Amino acid sequence: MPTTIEREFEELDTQRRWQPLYLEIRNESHDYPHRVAKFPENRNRNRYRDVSPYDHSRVKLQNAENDYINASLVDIEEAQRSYILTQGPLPNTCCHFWLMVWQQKTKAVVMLNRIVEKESVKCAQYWPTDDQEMLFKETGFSVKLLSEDVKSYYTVHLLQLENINSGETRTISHFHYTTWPDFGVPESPASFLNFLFKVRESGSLNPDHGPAVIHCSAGIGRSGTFSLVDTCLVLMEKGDDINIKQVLLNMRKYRMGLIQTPDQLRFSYMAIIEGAKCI
Ligand SMILES: CC1(C)C[C@@H](Nc2cccc(-c3sc(C(=O)O)c(OCC(=O)O)c3Cl)c2)CCN1S(=O)(=O)Cc1cccc(NC(=O)CN2CCC(c3ccc4c(c3)oc(=O)n4[C@@H]3CCC(=O)NC3=O)CC2)c1
Ligand code: NA
Repeated sequence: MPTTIEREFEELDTQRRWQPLYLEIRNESHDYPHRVAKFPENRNRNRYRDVSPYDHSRVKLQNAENDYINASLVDIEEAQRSYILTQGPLPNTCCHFWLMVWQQKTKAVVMLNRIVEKESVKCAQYWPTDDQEMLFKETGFSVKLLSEDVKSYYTVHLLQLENINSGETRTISHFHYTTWPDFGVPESPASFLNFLFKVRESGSLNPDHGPAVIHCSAGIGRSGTFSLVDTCLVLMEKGDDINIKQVLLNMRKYRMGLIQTPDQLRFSYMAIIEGAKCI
């Protein structure tokens, strides 16, 4: 017998109402202060003028004269899973990015974009593609590529993150989804879910390590799609009955504009329906 979400999907797909449902979510989303993002000193720390962390959820860089990074802590209590969503780092904010990864005790970075997409640069090359050490002098960190695992539609890089100021080093799993087009969707729910399950298997979404860092270019479209599916499946695994629109609206209180297109919203539902079948 069809589930509630399955029946919802069927009616939206047969009446072609994804586009109206998406606009309803934009209309029902709540705006919050995001004033720090607008300080003149933070102008060069934002990739997109219209995409800003909220002041009540932004990740703060500790012990820094300027604590600002365009990154949001998304903390759904019912899920007992918190994530950081951030933009693709700029050349001048790669140093802040790794500082945040260190301070947050992050174990996994999930990167959903390619560096160059639709004839523009979406993200700085913030990790070594070769054996040379990548140095971030502004915050005192160095990154080395230890190993790579190239799969058919994604690559996992094992990165060694060195805090030069404390001597300590940590291994970071860098999960690079290389087949997710900008403003588009993954090739299939199955391939998306296989990737999500591999991120989960690394234990890097558990409450024992720090929050995983998810990013694309703006940190809201593909990153929001990936987060909505992961959060809804986590809530479904706990046995609580969810409404996808309400979960997305709740997640939008932590970071504005999660899910950029009706097709992305549609894909979320599809992946959640397929994920529920595994559960
Ligand atoms: C963030 C943005 C800006 C991002 C933009 N996209 C975008 C931009 C830039 C780059 C990119 C890129 S570039 C890129 C790449 O790769 O290149 C990417 O990546 C791609 C990939 O990855 O695929 C991406 Cl992505 C994309 C899309 C849009 N949003 S947005 O939608 O979120 C904005 C937003 C934010 C927050 C919230 C809301 N919505 C509301 O506020 C609705 N309001 C709610 C209250 C309601 C009310 C008001 C008074 C009322 C009332 C109800 O009730 C009452 O009583 N009252 C009063 C009370 C007082 C009184 O006395 N009487 C009354 O009646 C009205 C409606 C909207
Ligand atoms: Na599938």
